[PDB]
Amino acid sequence: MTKEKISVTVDAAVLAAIDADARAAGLNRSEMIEQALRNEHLRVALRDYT
Amino acid sequence: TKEKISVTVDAAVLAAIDADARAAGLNRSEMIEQALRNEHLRVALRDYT
Amino acid sequence: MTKEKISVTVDAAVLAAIDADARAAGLNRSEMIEQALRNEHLRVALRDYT
Amino acid sequence: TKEKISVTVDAAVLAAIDADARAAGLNRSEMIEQALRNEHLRVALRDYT
Amino acid sequence: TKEKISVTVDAAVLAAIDADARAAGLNRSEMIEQALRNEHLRVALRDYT
Amino acid sequence: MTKEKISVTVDAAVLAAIDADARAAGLNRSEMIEQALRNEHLRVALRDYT
Amino acid sequence: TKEKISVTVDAAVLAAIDADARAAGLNRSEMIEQALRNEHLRVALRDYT
Amino acid sequence: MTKEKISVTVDAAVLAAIDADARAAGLNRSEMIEQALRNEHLRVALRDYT
Repeated sequence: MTKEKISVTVDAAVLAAIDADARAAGLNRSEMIEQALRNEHLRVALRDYT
Repeated sequence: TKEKISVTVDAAVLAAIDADARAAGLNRSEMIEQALRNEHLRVALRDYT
Repeated sequence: MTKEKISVTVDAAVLAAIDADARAAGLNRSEMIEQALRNEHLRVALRDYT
Repeated sequence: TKEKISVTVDAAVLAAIDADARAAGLNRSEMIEQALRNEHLRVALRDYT
Repeated sequence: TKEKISVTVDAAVLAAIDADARAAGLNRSEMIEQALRNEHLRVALRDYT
Repeated sequence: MTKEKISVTVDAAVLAAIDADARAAGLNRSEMIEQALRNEHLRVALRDYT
Repeated sequence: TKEKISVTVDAAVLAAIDADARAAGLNRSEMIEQALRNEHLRVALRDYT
Repeated sequence: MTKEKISVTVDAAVLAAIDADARAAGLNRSEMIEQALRNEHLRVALRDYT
């Protein structure tokens, strides 16, 4: 299960909110971002491929 | 206003998100922002009670 | 609704079978291949992103 | 035994399949073959009766 | 020109005909048409006289 | 001896001819189609598996 | 032609299948037959090898 | 984790096929039927609720 290190630019309020959610969930930032991306991919797949 | 950050993410998930971004006419940063804004809502979904 | 023309190499028996399914469905080859690809993407999303 | 063919497919679907192929360690032709083999089974799924 | 019909046939025979169709690059309806056209000839085979 | 009910599309002249054969043989349509399919499977087996 | 059998199945799955049957105008046995016929196709789905 | 014992009537050829799949998968009959029912519920949900 390999990983890539990437640089991204994100709205400061969006970032602060998901950082607060990461803390509540006991996740670090990269772990909560991965979770968000996995769920968003599923959102898009269910919307566009059903 | 916008912050540049460095994160480490699963390579397969990143390739999938890059393809979803292309379909949407977005770049990677925009698609990641879409995901993070929606995830703040999804983590609040609950079972009763 | 943009499309791309591509060249692909496919097993002849696999191709003949899905061409027969396309004929039964009233689809041309490209339409049936598109259907197969959409459904396969959903297969992979449900397997790996749930 | 293998046939080279030309087909025209939705660009968003192709990008999604390319990313699924990368995740699987496959090239485009192999992932397309996976999809076509499986679709021959899926079209036979039915409701009763 | 072509007629859509419902028929009830032995399940083992149907599975065999489906596999013969696949081998021939045909779908079920085409293989059934092959069989029905040929059976019109076979029923006319005779012993002397 | 289980059976399956199926929908198929057949050339009208081919169907009319085998219906006329069914009547001559005292068979209903499904019985004559089953006979045709059994004999065709044997045709293919003798051609391809001997 | 049809066999009567006794099986033990998760109660939540059974309730879900009962509701799907009602939606389809089927009884439990018919919806279970739909599922078993389709599952014989699904277990044959594969990744490229 | 609770289970229910039920009686059902199933086409003999359908049953024989899924019994053969159960053997190939190392499952008993009830385990393979449960798998079939879970996957069929998902089939119906994705078809009707997306």
